[PDB]
Amino acid sequence: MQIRADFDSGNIQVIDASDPRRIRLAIRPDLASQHFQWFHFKVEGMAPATEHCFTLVNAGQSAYSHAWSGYQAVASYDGERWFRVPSQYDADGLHFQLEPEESEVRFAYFEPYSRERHARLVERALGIEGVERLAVGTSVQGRDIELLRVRRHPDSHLKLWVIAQQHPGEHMAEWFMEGLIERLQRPDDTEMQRLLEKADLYLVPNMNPDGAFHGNLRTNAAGQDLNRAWLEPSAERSPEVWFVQQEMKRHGVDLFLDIHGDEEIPHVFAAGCEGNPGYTPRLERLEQRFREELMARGEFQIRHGYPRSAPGQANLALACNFVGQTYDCLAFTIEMPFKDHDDNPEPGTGWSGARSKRLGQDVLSTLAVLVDELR
Ligand SMILES: [Zn+2]
Repeated sequence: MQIRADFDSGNIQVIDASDPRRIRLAIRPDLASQHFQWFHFKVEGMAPATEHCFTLVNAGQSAYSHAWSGYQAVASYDGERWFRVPSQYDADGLHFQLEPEESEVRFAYFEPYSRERHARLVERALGIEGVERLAVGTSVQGRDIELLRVRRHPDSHLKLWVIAQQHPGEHMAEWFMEGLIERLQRPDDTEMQRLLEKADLYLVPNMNPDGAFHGNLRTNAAGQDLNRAWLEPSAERSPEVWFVQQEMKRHGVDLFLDIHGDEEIPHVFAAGCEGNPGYTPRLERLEQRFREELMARGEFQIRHGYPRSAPGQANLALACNFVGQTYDCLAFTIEMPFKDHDDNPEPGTGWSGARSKRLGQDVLSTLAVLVDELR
């Protein structure tokens, strides 16, 4: 048996794989930061009719170690069909078991979104009516940060922004973007016709290509948490954010959605700008409308989430808060679970790429309903 992670988004350190009943592995810290939680590795040469038992020995020292409870690892024999495996968490770490039907299998913290798939997503987007690559930024390591614009009418007046995966380990984020973009291929989509008559979409499928490729969880190549870099961005340390901010200054913003994934909470939720000094009655109302409409259409709830910010106590270094206040627009962080969306249990897969894609499509329906109220 051999274990490796020498591929896009791979992350693992092999401790000892000599005994199938006691496979010991360790998660690797981010390129330039102590954070870690995301893991992705491949196993080959496994013996048939043999139970294999894995342990991520340093799970207890991960960035969000409390989030391991209730979490089931994801696996795949072909890289296309992903399924959850029996998992437990204790002082020795995260454990999971599988009696593989095949000699090779891969495991990951979430269904991975490769940079190769990303290129295909962009390729597909550019083949869609009204879609153009408006601008392209460059990451610390030279990778592209495409900003796509969906514009089908020269007289639209609203700019709706959606960016994803600032935190590289939250792969559900780009899956959400794939679903959103793929919906644009539909003929006779009445809701989208209405939306695009009044608005243009500004999309960034992946905000941290370096981190994703390298299997990071939280930071870009330089070790910066991009979602804490908005108040003081740097063309050198956080070029990904510097880029988006420059483009926002050029075009304007009337709506902002920052797509993320949360390790702990087993529910899809959205966090707003209630702590912003600029949190006006207008924005408070729009936040209610957004949640009300999305809850009626997609896998989304309003009971569970992050503790709200006291009036005026928001951290303006976070994208949602920064963009919302700078542009006086409706702004949310959309958070999808690494576990399952417990309101609609599907244990075999837990939250998945497919469900992330669907949420992207349901969010589009929600935007179509609110477009007349954004300004
Ligand atoms: Zn995040």
